[PDB]
Amino acid sequence: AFAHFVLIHTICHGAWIWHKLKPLLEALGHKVTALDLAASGVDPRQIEEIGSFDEYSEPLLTFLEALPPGEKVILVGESCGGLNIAIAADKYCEKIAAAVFHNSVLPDTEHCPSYVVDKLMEVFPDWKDTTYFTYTKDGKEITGLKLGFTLLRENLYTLCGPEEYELAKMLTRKGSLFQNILAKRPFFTKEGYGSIKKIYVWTDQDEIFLPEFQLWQIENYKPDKVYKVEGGDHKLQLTKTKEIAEILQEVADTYN
Repeated sequence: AFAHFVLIHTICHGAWIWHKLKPLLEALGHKVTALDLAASGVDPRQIEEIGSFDEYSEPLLTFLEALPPGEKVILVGESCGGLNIAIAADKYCEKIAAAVFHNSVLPDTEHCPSYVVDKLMEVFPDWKDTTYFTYTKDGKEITGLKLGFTLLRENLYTLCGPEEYELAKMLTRKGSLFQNILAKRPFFTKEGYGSIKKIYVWTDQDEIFLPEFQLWQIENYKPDKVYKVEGGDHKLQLTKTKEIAEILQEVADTYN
């Protein structure tokens, strides 16, 4: 079967991270939407105008609001994109056939929204040449970040070609994890996010979302299916594109 995949990037990135995978899925007959979230990619807003992960997720919510009744999509989020999936599934679960976590955080319904991100900080505490800044928005002090180039090269794009790492240096923008605000956010619900079919795709070769963190997430909240890709790096849609398109085809054939 054919599906409508909605591809969701991670913080500091944009729709451009999907420039290799999107053509491949369309060549198999699928419809593909790759969104820039707020203050990301070529979106005009700056991160200082955004005060929460929910505000950050606005292009995705607006997009899901606009789908005609009875039309369903498969959400595919990479890295922190799993938090944008949780926020959207709580509001539009009728519109989601399934969600695919691609080297992604997997929030639960039992602990606070920042839980899985707090655990990532325990497991991976040194972000090398990443720089931080603070800003205020709606009375809250928010810590923003800009991903360092050595961290980009060594941990996120480990095995990507120099021309793919060059795009990351040219296009990554300031972003935020909004961690202190996720902590105070209401929990994701069991009827919204909790009811969605979840497929967890990962590689043990990931150098930021380390096997210890990823296997801990699978044990904390069991996914409906787990696919482990051999080789690659954190950006599997760049280093294992064809393998990821095979997995998504199989997901299109099971879920609707």
